[PDB]
Amino acid sequence: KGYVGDPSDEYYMVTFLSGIDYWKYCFEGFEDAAKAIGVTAKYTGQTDTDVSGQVAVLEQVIAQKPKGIAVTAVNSTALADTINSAIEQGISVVCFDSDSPTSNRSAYLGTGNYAAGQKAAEFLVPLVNYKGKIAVLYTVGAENSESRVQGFEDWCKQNAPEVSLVKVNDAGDTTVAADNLAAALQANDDIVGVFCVDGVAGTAGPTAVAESKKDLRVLAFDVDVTVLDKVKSGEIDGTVAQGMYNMGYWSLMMLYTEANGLSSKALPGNLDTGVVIVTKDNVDEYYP
Repeated sequence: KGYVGDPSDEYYMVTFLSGIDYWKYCFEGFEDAAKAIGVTAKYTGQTDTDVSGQVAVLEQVIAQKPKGIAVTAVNSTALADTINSAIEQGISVVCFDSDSPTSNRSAYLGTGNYAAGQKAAEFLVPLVNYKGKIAVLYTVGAENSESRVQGFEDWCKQNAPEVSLVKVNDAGDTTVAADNLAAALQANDDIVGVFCVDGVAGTAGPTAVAESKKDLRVLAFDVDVTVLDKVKSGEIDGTVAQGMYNMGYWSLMMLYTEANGLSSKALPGNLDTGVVIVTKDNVDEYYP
């Protein structure tokens, strides 16, 4: 038995908010991984963010007895126990997008958030010519947001010494975010750029900049249709797209390799699927 697989070996991509466009980019790689090893790729998940619901839908995925599940967990600790029972009954499970690291999953395939911040700084800082202040709008307390800010700030400290940052909390709310960004622009007249780290920031960010009536360089995150339209119209300069296709593509490679055993050692633990800066040159490639 090599990589020529059987369409009878079922492999699930278990998600939350199954209907949103984000998972379409991921499953397109998951169902492209299965386009050559030729195994069965199914796409299921809970339609909402409910933790109780996600535990229930993966128990039914486990009930269908698959050789391997690529699952993104709603929480870092909620799917802890339900995924261990799966492994105890001969199921190979990796995690993509959102990881359950305290679990016994074999590998994680997702964005290196610290590295993602460095790449975002590699693009935004030259736009402001390596000088001035850059406002960073992020959710204080969110692990990935803090890692993106740290990578951003660290890149600036090593490569753009004349650049300083002002940290602005969005508090996971668009109304509070736009207010905090408005006050930041009022107190700091040397602000030349705005990095929107999360979704909430990608919404209240441009609004507080437009009301400011200041011409600043804005970089958002992810590929929401609202953000993509701002990139095409020229309201913002770009957005950071996660390697969603890579998350689905390489998840089945590790899952199948573990399912049968075509590698003598355990799989690599972490794959950084990277980020791509979406500008006017490539924004058409990311529209749903």
